Amino acid sequence: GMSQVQSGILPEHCRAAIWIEANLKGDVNALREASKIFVDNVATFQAKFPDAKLGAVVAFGNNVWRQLSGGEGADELKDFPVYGKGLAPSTQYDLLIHILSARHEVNFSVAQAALAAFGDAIDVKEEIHGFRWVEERDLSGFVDGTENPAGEETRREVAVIKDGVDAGGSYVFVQRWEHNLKQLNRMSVPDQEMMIGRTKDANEEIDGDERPVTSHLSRVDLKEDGKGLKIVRQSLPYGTASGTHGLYFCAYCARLYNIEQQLLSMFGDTDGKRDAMLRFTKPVTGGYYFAPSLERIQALG
Ligand code: HEM
Ligand SMILES: [Mg+2]
Repeated sequence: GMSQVQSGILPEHCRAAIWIEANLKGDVNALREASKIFVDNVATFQAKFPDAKLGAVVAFGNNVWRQLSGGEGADELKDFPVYGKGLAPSTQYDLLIHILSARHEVNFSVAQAALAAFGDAIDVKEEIHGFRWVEERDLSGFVDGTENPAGEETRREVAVIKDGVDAGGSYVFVQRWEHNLKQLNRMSVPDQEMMIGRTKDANEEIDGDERPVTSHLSRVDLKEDGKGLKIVRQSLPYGTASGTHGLYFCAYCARLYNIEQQLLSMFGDTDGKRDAMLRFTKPVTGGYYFAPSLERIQALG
């Protein structure tokens, strides 16, 4: 008489992921059977590829989740708003599929299964293939993940709703960034470090009173009476070397509040200052989704 978290929220150090963002084309009913088939497929792939350490998440946007849940729970869920009067654009869709594992080839089979399950009920808007880069660095050359919640216990505390109707569920935020590495390269390494808030090569934190308030760490390392507003990031680099490339940002949190506070900070809504990373990269998509517990996907009918 308890809830099980979907398999894709908690895994750490996965080398590869696939994110699919889509709109509902017909009657929302279509999503009930599809979602059950999809989590069943995931169980099948986990049985066939035990060494892939595969996980997946199916999450819903505000409008369709409100219909599927009958308005019960997910109290913080809302369409992704524009932040910074447009600095952060909004591309709220109806369905998010997040697949992550040690094997891209398995992720790809799982993605085809997802598409077969939902079929023509969805309009695919974005399909991004994430890959861990050398030393777990973002394409900018800075390590991404150092202060991310570590271990199943702490990641559950941060990401998974603890009781009531939503127990086992989580709020998800996705935002695709397009890096301009030419612009980044014009910056001296010390200027880059002051932009991030950590040294580039050795990845040492720069003290808060040494770095500008516009540094990334000064914008997102937030505390409320000493209590950090933590989130579980699953972001990964993506793209081609000669084409579009950047970071596919993805975060999970028991409370949408922690994510929103960091976005208001980054995009200038809190103190009128904005994140220094906007000097070389920009966000081009944005959405908020609710990841129900596995058993709630099983009580969809
Ligand atoms: C281009 C997009 C982004 C890049 C390249 C980026 C890069 C980084 C880097 C290099 C770090 C330091 C290492 C680490 O602790 O993980 C970091 C930390 C962090 N980022 Fe970002 N980030 C991006 C977007 C975002 C967004 C949109 C959010 C939240 C809405 C976010 C939240 C965080 C948090 C919470 C930390 C940990 C800070 C701490 O407690 O020290 N990041 N990011
Ligand atoms: Mg800190």
